[PDB]
Amino acid sequence: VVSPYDHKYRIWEAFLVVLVVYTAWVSPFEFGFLRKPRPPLSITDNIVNAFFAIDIIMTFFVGYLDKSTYLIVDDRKQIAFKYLRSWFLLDLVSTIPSEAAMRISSQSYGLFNMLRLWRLRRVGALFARLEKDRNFNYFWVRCAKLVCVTLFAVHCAACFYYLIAARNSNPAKTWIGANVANFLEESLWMRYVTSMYWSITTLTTVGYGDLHPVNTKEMIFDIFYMLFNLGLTAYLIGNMTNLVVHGTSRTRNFRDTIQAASNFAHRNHLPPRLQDQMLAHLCLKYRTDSEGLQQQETLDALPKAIRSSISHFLFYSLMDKVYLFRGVSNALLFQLVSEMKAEYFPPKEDVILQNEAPTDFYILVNGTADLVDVDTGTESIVREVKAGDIIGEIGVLCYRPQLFTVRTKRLCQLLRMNRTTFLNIIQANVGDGTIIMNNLLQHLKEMNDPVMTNVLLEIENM
Amino acid sequence: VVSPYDHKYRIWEAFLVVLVVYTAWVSPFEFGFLRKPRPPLSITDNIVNAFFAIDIIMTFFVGYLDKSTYLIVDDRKQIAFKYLRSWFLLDLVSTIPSEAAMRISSQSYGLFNMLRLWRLRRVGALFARLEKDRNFNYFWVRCAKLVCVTLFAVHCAACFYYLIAARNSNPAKTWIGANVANFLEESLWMRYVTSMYWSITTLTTVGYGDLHPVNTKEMIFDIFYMLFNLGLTAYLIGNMTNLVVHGTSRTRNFRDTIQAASNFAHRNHLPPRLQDQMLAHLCLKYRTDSEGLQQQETLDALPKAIRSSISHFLFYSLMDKVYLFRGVSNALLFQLVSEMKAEYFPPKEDVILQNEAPTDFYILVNGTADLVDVDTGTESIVREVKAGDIIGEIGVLCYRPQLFTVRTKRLCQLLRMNRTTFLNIIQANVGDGTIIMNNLLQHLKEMNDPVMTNVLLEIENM
Amino acid sequence: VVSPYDHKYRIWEAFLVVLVVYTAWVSPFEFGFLRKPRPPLSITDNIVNAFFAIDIIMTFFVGYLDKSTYLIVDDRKQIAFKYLRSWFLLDLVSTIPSEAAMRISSQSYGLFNMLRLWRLRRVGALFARLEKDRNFNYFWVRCAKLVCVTLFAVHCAACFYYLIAARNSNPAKTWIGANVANFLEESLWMRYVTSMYWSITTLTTVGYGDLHPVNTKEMIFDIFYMLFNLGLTAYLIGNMTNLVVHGTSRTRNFRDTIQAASNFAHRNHLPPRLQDQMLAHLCLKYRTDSEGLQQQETLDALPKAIRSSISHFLFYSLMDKVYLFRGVSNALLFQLVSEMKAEYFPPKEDVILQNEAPTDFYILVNGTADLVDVDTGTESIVREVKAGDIIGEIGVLCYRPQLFTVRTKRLCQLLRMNRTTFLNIIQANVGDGTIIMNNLLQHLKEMNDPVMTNVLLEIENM
Amino acid sequence: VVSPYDHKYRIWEAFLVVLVVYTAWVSPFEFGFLRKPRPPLSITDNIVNAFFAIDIIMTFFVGYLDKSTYLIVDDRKQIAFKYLRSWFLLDLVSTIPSEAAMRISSQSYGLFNMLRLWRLRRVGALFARLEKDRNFNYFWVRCAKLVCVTLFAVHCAACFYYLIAARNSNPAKTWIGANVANFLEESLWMRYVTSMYWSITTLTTVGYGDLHPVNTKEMIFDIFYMLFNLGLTAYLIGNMTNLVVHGTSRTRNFRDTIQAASNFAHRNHLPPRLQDQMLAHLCLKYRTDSEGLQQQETLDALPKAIRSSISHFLFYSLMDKVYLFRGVSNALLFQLVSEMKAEYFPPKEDVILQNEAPTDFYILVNGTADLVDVDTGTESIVREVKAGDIIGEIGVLCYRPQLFTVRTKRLCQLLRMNRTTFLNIIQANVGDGTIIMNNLLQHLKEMNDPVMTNVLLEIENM
Repeated sequence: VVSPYDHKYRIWEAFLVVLVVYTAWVSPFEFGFLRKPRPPLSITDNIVNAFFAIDIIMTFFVGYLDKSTYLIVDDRKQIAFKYLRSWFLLDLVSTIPSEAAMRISSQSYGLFNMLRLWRLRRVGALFARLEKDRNFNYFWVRCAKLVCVTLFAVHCAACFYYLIAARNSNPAKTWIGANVANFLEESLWMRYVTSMYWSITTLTTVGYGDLHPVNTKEMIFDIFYMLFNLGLTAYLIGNMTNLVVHGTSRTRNFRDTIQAASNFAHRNHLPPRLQDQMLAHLCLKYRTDSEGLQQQETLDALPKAIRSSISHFLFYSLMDKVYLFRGVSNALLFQLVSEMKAEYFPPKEDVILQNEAPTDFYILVNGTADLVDVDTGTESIVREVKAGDIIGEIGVLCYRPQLFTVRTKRLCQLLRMNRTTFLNIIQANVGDGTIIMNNLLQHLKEMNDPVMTNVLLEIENM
Repeated sequence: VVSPYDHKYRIWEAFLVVLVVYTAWVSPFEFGFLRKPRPPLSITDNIVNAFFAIDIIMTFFVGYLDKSTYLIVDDRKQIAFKYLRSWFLLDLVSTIPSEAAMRISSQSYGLFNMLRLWRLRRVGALFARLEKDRNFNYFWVRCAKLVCVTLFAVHCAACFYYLIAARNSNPAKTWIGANVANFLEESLWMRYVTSMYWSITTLTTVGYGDLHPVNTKEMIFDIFYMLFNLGLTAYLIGNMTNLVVHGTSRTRNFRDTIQAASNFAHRNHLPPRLQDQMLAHLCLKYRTDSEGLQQQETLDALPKAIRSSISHFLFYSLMDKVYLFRGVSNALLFQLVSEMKAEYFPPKEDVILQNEAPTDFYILVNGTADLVDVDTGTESIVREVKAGDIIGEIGVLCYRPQLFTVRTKRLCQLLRMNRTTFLNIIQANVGDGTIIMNNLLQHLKEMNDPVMTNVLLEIENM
Repeated sequence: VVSPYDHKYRIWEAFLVVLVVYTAWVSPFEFGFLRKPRPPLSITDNIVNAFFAIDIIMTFFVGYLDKSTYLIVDDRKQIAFKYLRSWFLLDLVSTIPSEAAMRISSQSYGLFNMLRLWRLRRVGALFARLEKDRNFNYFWVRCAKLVCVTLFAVHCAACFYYLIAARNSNPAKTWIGANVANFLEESLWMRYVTSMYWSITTLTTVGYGDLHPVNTKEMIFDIFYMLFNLGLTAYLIGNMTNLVVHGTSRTRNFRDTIQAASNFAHRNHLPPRLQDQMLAHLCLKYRTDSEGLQQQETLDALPKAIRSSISHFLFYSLMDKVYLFRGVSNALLFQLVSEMKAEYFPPKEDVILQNEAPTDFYILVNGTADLVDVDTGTESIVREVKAGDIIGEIGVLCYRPQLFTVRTKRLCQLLRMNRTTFLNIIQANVGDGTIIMNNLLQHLKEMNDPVMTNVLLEIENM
Repeated sequence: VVSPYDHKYRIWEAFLVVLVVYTAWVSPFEFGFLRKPRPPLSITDNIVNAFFAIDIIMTFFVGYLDKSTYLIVDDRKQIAFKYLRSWFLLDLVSTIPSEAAMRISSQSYGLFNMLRLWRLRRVGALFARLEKDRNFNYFWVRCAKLVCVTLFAVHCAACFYYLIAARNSNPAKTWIGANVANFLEESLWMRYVTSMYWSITTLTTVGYGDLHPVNTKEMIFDIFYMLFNLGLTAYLIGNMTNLVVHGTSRTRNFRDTIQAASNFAHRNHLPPRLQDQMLAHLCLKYRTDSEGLQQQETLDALPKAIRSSISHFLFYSLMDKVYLFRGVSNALLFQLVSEMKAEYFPPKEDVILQNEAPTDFYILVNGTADLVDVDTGTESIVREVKAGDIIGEIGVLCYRPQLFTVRTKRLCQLLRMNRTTFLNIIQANVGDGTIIMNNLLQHLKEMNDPVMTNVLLEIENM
């Protein structure tokens, strides 16, 4: 019994697609270039016939994945009936050797050799898989699919066109017979290289003009091949345009955003400190790829029982190490952890201005900042904060404008919390506002500062 | 009076467009290769003209979808006024046979045969109709339109360039007279194949170099035809590029989403159960085409009197089979059914965590989940729920944090109901939360558990 | 002062761009094909120089629309300062006749004739203006710009390459002397046609291979011209791709929406009346181009002082001619008019379901609809409403759920008013709720209906 | 220690990329066209190798910007470990002169010279830098990168194909020996020009047909080179298409908006004053490039501690120069300044209608507007307001419909302020509402709208 997702089974898959690439080269070559068996190739041909014999002896069962349950179905019957519904005679007769066919019909040599190209469904499913896969980048996958179909079309056309040249009385006034007088006397590698040269030169529309059609059957095949090439080249340029437009869109929108904001700052004559705070923020929003750019861009599309657990993994020790949440509850901790906004901040940037409306408070993870107070125009720092300290809580828990300006003097990470979101959580778990006010004003009674807020809040209650 | 949207009438339209394809090949061929009528085509010309005369009779009773009413005007007068004011004269004069034209003037055979190309308006209307259809895929419709206009332009150019070769004294020092010494003695099929070969080799810009202009009239025509081909080839690449970019947008955005989120999970070093819950949800959000991905993309655009009846069709027996809604009303059932959000979930995923904020409850359709409680790290299941049961209703009807973690274990389907949305509904039908509390607390006393929720319930009531 | 936006002045501009097209042909032809003045062109050159001297006089009194005021500046000095600082010297030296140039030196004929290509700034400004216009579609504007730059590049390269063939001792063993040895005896039109034929054949990359370079200077020019052609062809395909991708996007997204919703309805097995109600609404949302589709899509971006007066112009007679607003106010009329949502509806579609939540009510503009009441599965129509009547108000002015079901039976236009939006307006102009209730309960006892609310709300009032 | 962001060091970078452009031309030319050392290039080779040896010495002490801190590491050890672990061996071996190679082996001259192309990492990093830079436009950066890779690939193929021509017995029956009889007896410049002509003619797919392959090794190289040119040509067209679609998107969406609004206004038969108010506003919403269009397009994405200071810089003198804010507070001024939405208005446009809902009020920055009042259909101005004065405050501070209609008459700039946003600020700073009412009614009593405003307004108050 063999199930998928098996590392003994994917070896078998990759070995089969290598044999498919073998057949993709060989079957047109036998169709267009060979009448006789020529055992220097035909021995290897019968050998890979034996490989496909042991292949079809092995292939009778493997489990699959059904939809609407997404479970693995392996039950030792229906596992071979389903596989023998569709193509069993095809790859069955695909293994009959050429000696058998010449014993049957000694004119359908290459005609029966051509039949083996059902095997290319493996390559099709492989490319569908790799597009569905997330390990290999989309660029090289689409590029490889294009080069495979291009080389296959070139090879098939060179084989068919040499077939048209050979299967003709009067070898002169054929397309190879027009300039090369005696090509049946020259080698097989030479004739294949000349036919592939013709096919490449025709497909890419270079067309030097040696090796051109002379009679009518060559003209008809060349008309349909050039219509095919026109469609194929349009398909290639379309895929390459898609592939470039996807690949350079993020940098494009980033540059347009930067250009618009810097153009705004110049026509309004902003101070340059404000100007490069703007550009520092808008630059750091970009190159935090999969830290803070993809964070709010992908965590939004999660069903909120997942990103609550993501927030519980990344930030839960930090909410046990802040003074305002000492012994409040355990339900309140998970709920406050579940609704933070982890944000980055480049160095030398104010994150709370003085006399703001009270709306947010922040909790550091890393980096440092300074509390900056102004008196009559001179900026004086007050107190540097450390990674793990809450800032902005004075006035948000109250209803007062903010007291100090907070400038991140290094690269930092803060956790924003909106005020009405903070209150709507602590309107629930009633009686826990008491412990929040208690471990606030027992922290405000500390620090030995000239407490004007402490005397104002006690009258503010009653 | 024949109506449109009719199965007897569409067959007549399709037979007409088959005759239009006939005329599109034959008329440039007559203009380029023929002087006589040559009755082996004149008979078929008069047959096709007879069918077009039958259709120009038949069109006097066929209704039309008029705008501003979107009804069908079918009244045997003003249904001919619209026809005679639009294009009656041109498909009148397209129907006239050519023996009358040679009876008038023995010069205007080809110039009158070229006038039958007014019939291509049917092809244009057909392609517009097929692009407006939802049955035939847009890809091959655009591909068919491009190949038809390409083949028609190649055919017209081949016939015109052969005409420039023909109506010229000294057949030598023409383009076919340059290499083929005696082309007037060789057959008509040979000359048509050679002109198609020239026109293809020029349009695809292969240009082998034989069959080139040698005098000035051929150079002028070839200049204008190469300019037309430049515009046409750019048009084909533009259409194929559009057709590729629209075809591979969904897979592209899905892959970018998966890449960004898996890139997020690696830098933050999440536990792998969390990591493949994330990837399982983001994968299942894709391949629910026309069940869940198209659901909240198309239902939101509907004017809410439609999606309410869609929700009434799919999920109305289910809300009669839950304990919490027994005999409340019939108005409340329709209102709650109207505002459920059906969502899919891959197996092995938490959908409600323990100690969450009480915001949602869910109703199964299919699949099962498990209530999971943690005490000291060890997590045991409590009560597996069945398809058709409600989870999360405790604490939403109350105001308490959630009690158990709900982990799915099959491909489930849940119906989310928001809390404030739920309370805004039961304020209407006021006095019918009495039955809700009644069949809650009577249900809470059915199973054996701590019924301390009834203790906090009654002190909260009175 | 001659103003812009002037019909006496635009005709002068159009005549000037006709003269610029003349110069763009003639100046490279004189540079490459001529040495003498040759009066059949010299007369016309001096005429065109006279017209450009007339315009370089006329440009001293013509107003300009400056920025930061968007007002026409007309001052007769500083209207010449702006002109002299911009391009007065270059179109001065473009205007000088060439007989003075041969008076200076008998070598600088063509090199001075090429300097007249400064006049193409008029063409550039013209194409910028026509892109900023809304009367000429963007498609053919971009197409005309592309064919102009392409024809001009072809023409200049043909002239330069004939010049390289001409200015050469041993005229044989040049590119034109390779096949036509006596090319200096054959006509000027013939040599211009063969040069244009070469130049088209190189630019399209057809490249027949006759008329190819034979010495080193021709090879160097041909390398640079083919690099230019590579860039130019990529530019042309890029413009045509932009022009196709924009032009086929609305139909594309409409088709994708139809495909997704019809796919959704199939796998959920909805009843077909529901299914074609969905398709009728989704179709009618599309083909109301600039009636209802562009209405919500463009009125949203307006600053709400404009669309209020748009709503006031379209629908103000209707709110006077409805019974519920008889003698209410005039401020409340303007405010309710300003916040309606005019919406179209296809025939055979329910717009309000029975037992809905009371959220909206509607007012007909045109079209007809029917009330539908059901009790035991039988749909009985109650009362057809006429174009200009309000439906849905019984329950929104009250708080009860809806009482009937309204199916549109023609192409209708309704005006939606949301309930919470309706109540926020009637708080202002207080006391007008009394007259709304008054002409509501006065309206219940109008037809002497078997009422079941007329006493049920007067007990709520009294 | 040397730092980046330094003008002594960037000049060294530019001089190195000049020497890289030198080596990119010279190394394939030596590989293809030279066997000898030939001191007229060998001297310059040793000079350029000396400069790269100076740079590989100099690079041990130059600071780098590490991630996760965005600071400059400068420590004189581990700043060399990073350099030794990245690419030290490759630009070591690129520096070695070729006389050492001919001391080793007198056949490995060009085979060693081709290894000097490791220096192109300088060019690649330069293009990455210039795309990330915001001073040079993205258009010509991508265009220059494309022409550099195109000319380099052409140059390499020309050198390799001449190498296949040269290293061959029987110089006749090569590709250059086919038409040129004795190419070894002709100049070096001639052979380089002919090889470059072949390589351009093959890459652009013109392909005249002279200079075509005649033996098998040339056919194999030409097959791989035409496949490469197919890939590169699709890549160039894709890049130019990306570049054009991004370059003309703003004008495209603007034109589509203008088209939809003008088409809406025509099918609904609006009065033309309303119609060109619509088009005036929608035009002005475009050509405020980085004044009003990019203003709310970029300030929205800012973390609101930045744009609060932007609003504080641009608009803070104005809030001290308005009568309603005389001595109110100092925190309230910063909060009100922080939440103003500045807009532009084209001339002759109503910005507030009479009998609107009281929702907004506006403060002029620059420009003049008028007040328009209707009596029975005749409208005239009442009072012109000048830049710096507030309009619409009467009735927003109250709860009354508006009193006048405010029409602009120049390019104006107003500051919108929402009513509920205004009240949610003045609920904070309590007691400052008293001074707002006080300096309103002292302004209302002074400004003689004669009696009925001050009297009826005080009836609401007391």
